[PDB]
Amino acid sequence: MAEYIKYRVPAKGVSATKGVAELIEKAEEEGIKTAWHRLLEQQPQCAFGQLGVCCRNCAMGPCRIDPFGSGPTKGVCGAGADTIVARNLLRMIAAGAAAHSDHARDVVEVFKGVAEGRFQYYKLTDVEKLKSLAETLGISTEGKDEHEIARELAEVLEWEFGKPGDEPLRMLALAPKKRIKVWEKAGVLPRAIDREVCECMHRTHIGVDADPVSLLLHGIRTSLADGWSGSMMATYLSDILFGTPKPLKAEANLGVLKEDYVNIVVHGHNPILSTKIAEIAMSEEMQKFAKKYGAKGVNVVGMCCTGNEVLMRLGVPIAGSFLMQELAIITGAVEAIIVDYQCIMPAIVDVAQCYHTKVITTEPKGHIPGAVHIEFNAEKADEIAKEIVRIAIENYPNRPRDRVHIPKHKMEAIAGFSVEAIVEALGGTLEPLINALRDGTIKGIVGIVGCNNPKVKHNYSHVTLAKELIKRDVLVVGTGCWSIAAAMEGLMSPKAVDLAGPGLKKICEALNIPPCLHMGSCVDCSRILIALGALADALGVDISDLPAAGSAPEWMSEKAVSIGTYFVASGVFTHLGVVPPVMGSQKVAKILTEDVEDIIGGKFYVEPDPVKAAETIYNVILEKRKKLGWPL
Amino acid sequence: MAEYIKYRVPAKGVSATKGVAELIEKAEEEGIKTAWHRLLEQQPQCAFGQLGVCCRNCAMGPCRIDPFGSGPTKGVCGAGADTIVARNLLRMIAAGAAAHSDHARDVVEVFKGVAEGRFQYYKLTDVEKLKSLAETLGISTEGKDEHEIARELAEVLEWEFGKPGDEPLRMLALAPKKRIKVWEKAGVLPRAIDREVCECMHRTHIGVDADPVSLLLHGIRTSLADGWSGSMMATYLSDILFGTPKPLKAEANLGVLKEDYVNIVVHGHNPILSTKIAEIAMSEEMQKFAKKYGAKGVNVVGMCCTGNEVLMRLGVPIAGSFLMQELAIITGAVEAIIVDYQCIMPAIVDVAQCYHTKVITTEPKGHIPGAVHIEFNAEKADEIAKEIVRIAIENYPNRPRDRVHIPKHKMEAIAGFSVEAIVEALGGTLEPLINALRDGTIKGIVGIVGCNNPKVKHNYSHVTLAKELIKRDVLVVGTGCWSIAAAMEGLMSPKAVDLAGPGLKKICEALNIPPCLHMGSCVDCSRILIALGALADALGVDISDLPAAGSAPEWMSEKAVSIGTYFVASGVFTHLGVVPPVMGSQKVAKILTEDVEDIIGGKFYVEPDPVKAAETIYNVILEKRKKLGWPL
Ligand code: SF4
Ligand code: SF4
Ligand code: FES
Ligand code: FES
Repeated sequence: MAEYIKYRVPAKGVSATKGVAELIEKAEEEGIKTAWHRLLEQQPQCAFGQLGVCCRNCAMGPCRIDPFGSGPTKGVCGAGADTIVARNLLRMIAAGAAAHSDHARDVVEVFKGVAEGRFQYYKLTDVEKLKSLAETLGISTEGKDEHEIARELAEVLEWEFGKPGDEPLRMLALAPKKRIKVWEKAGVLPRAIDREVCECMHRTHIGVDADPVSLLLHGIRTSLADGWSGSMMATYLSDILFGTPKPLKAEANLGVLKEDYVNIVVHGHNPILSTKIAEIAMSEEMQKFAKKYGAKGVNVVGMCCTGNEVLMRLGVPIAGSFLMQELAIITGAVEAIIVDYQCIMPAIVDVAQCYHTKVITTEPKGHIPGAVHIEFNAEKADEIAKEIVRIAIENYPNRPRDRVHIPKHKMEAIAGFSVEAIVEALGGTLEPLINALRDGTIKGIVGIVGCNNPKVKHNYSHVTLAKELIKRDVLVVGTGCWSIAAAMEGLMSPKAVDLAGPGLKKICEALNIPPCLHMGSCVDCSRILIALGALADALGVDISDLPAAGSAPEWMSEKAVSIGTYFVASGVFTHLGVVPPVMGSQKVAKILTEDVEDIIGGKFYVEPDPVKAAETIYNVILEKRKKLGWPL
Repeated sequence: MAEYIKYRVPAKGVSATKGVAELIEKAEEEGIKTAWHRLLEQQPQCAFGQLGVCCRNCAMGPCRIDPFGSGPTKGVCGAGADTIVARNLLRMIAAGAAAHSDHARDVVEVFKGVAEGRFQYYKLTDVEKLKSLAETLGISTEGKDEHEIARELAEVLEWEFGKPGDEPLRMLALAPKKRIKVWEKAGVLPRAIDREVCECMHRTHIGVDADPVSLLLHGIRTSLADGWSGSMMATYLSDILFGTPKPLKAEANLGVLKEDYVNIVVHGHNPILSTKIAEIAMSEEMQKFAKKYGAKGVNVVGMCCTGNEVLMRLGVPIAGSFLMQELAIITGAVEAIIVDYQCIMPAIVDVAQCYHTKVITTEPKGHIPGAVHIEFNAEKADEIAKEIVRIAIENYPNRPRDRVHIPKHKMEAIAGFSVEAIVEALGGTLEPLINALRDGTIKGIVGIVGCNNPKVKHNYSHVTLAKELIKRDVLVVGTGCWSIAAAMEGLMSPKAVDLAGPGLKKICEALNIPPCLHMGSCVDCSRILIALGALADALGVDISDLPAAGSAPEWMSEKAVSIGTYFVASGVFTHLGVVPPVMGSQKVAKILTEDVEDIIGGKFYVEPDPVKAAETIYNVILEKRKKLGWPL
């Protein structure tokens, strides 16, 4: 059962959100390893892999390149350090784009089934978004039923994954003509998403593409296939199926788990499952079932991006971010955690085996040995959701109440700020915020996104960067676990305006919004690309000229690499708070942080310090203001 | 210029083909590093990577799993050794399938351009193959022009890469119904190739698929998308465009390079380029151009799989296999080496910079820094080929004749044994070879394929396994660098029958074929799958019941991993002569070499010794004979 913890985690400085330390210590006293303990067990981590100068692409390896110059400078094949670093980064981009593309593909399948009248458990709820998106891609809407429009749109979207021509992706019709011309001159226009992923897997194959420039340019093309198509399709279809998010209020942090209620966690990414689970479990049938089993009711909380989806659409309380999933089971009050795929730590099974908690996997692509697999499908969605919630409610009597410790800490957060909601907040036009940017009332906008990584202090960089930006009158928007961190800290509560500078304070009180805008999940970074795209278009300007920046302060996933790359390729200066494994090559490092600005108009900037990164981002914003002839 | 060689390669036992030792020593005395020297510089290679128990799939890594049990047993995410090994192998399968799929995609593009009447430099030469393949996939041929049939076929083939349904790949119509039912029960039927590659990249993403069984089953599905579709399309369309190979004779080994002729090497994989280069350079215009430049003419030789393509179709002499590419430049007589993609050592540029040799890259996916890029396209194919051959001929005067050493060693080889050619050799029916298998005149058939790897003796396992099999009356067929090795040794010369056993000797003299059948390039392993598929179907039998085996004695590429996996999945016992990086996990090792036989009917078997592997393969063949009620 219990395990010997070899190295203990100094808990008082491990995290920036209240409750994480208590639960790490509870795990220690129970002998349960978390991600921090295993990170400590991994150290020292291999320097060659950390710098990206180790390749395992063929059986003649593994090969190490010594950047000291002490030992070997070339692999068995002859690959230098530049080639190996660029290829490994290309495969990271491929994997992130692939994750987002499979997400989009599942939502496309459900949307097409609804267009044909097959999945009657799912609606076309935003017919306006459907018609406008169909018109944007060249589909006439008038004279047609909603479902026929949806059928034609679905046919085009299905084809985004594998169309055979060298014509650009259809969804690129959402990108401004300036970005279009930039990508055309650079030759990075994506053609079909799965083809881009497969071509990266081919280029990195031994003896194919050894040039860092071409490798990274195709990485740019693949990231664009992700952001402006795959993730974009995911967001647009999730809005069409479950509603475009509008501003609402909810609760954040692990204080949302209840003592006298069945606690059901929804963890993962695809809302096709989580929306059904939440609606079924907060239905009154399951409420009285839980009362029959000795509870006051059923409380469903969310974690990570599927939690963000249910938070933005239904107001479901979000319990925590990435590195907190384990900790949620260590509260001792989780009857069941329902997962689909992406960023589901396998360790959550181990942890769950020291309690009563059931780890329910539901998707054929997300298997974890030891879990209980109840496969979800669209046609019998409500029945599977009922069965799952029933299993959780029936496990409720097994909760070891003697080992329950839920941290009190709970925070209010205003979420649901899609681009449509933001434009509605401005009176239906972009003009007031544009005037605020031109005056200097708002210096700029910064999108903060990304994961958690135990190599940096938990959620510290997220919140510190957000604070330092909003205090300098910079409107902060963001997605993902950054948004979970900001919500748990209080940066999205109605009083968060207190920490903003004078101009941001005045405008947030003039529009009744917080100074930090939760724009949704990791695929909802596409929303950011729309927002900037609108701004740049309203000002007769490219995205690269906007006084704006992006940041991933604590990233860890290959999805984050794809997101940062397509931010750069979209022309936004993009900061990384975790050092990508590229420092083993000077050429690749300067391409990433320098040479690529001339090509597409954005670039990377590595800085693990949140305050330093805030100063650099603010200086870049001031530079873009000076280039725009604006006041500073 | 020259380099200090830190460790010298014992050349007298380095290889099994004559001439390799002399050229390794010439490289040493010139200070030019080959793959062997850099392999020596890499040792000791990291044990964790060698056993597959090191993962770099996220920024929380790199993570090592200690199979000793000394240190950490789980990664930061919680992934055990089984998960990490299975995921890394899945990405190898993804990369190999992707390489073969991009190859097929380029040939599909050219074939579709010819169907529309656009690339008039390319013909429909095998209209019979075109019509039969179109009928096999449900396209009626009668009443239609050749080009219209080709258009409909191309539409179906284009869709193999990205069709949106969960329906199986169309090309699976070439697989027997028994394999169909096996794959259906296992649930590994491939749907769309690029989707399979992208789904592997998604499953191996952090926190998605952690179960080794599901990971490896999707690897099986992806390998099937490669072998029975992508590689199959590549082979079928290459035959339709450039002719189905028929038996012919040619020369092998580095003795085919001439002293008084311009020497042009074609290296790579896609014949769209190499056929044009060979035809243009052996045209009389370039012959008199080379005479004007002081040479007797132009001699074009091939290396690796594109060399195998031009060898099977035109009789172009093949100069060597994988590990010999560098050595070909060290002869000092190569005016130009023309490469497209796949297994092009970047080091060949370095080596070429110590001579006059020009490394010409021609494909947008195959860039090598320092090379000269003359991009090839179908519409201006003949003009680009003329320009390239002219550059080689004009470089001829720069050959340092003082530093020229071409090994005399040259061997005759009978190549061009496609399935059609083999059936034509048997009188148009499969009955004589089936009778020979039933009698015991031929014990079985074994396909030998794969790469070269300097960790094992060069070409030694290829030739030794082929010899040990044919001496026990086992018909040896094979592709790729195994076929180059067999051709250079003499196992495909008319006298090779001398080394065969009595039954194989009698039947090869009765049909005037060698005991070793060159069936083409790495994609032409699809031919093998057809052959077995025919045999199994003629006997009313599954492929798994045939007295047959496959082997990759010296593999190194991820393409080889995909090929071996889809051989296994096709039901053939498949031997590996190089240990895959899986031994860090007992569960994955037993799935690969044991548990998977119950699922699909084949399995892996690791044995780096060629004689041991020959005995095991022969015993498995005898087992399959006993199960068939045949004599032993
Ligand atoms: S691709 Fe080259 S550098 Fe990478 S492992 Fe293979 S031989 Fe070594
Ligand atoms: S996926 Fe897991 S095992 Fe692999 S590097 Fe990431 S944290 Fe370590
Ligand atoms: S030697 Fe450490 S990542 Fe390969
Ligand atoms: S530690 Fe050697 S392959 Fe990663």
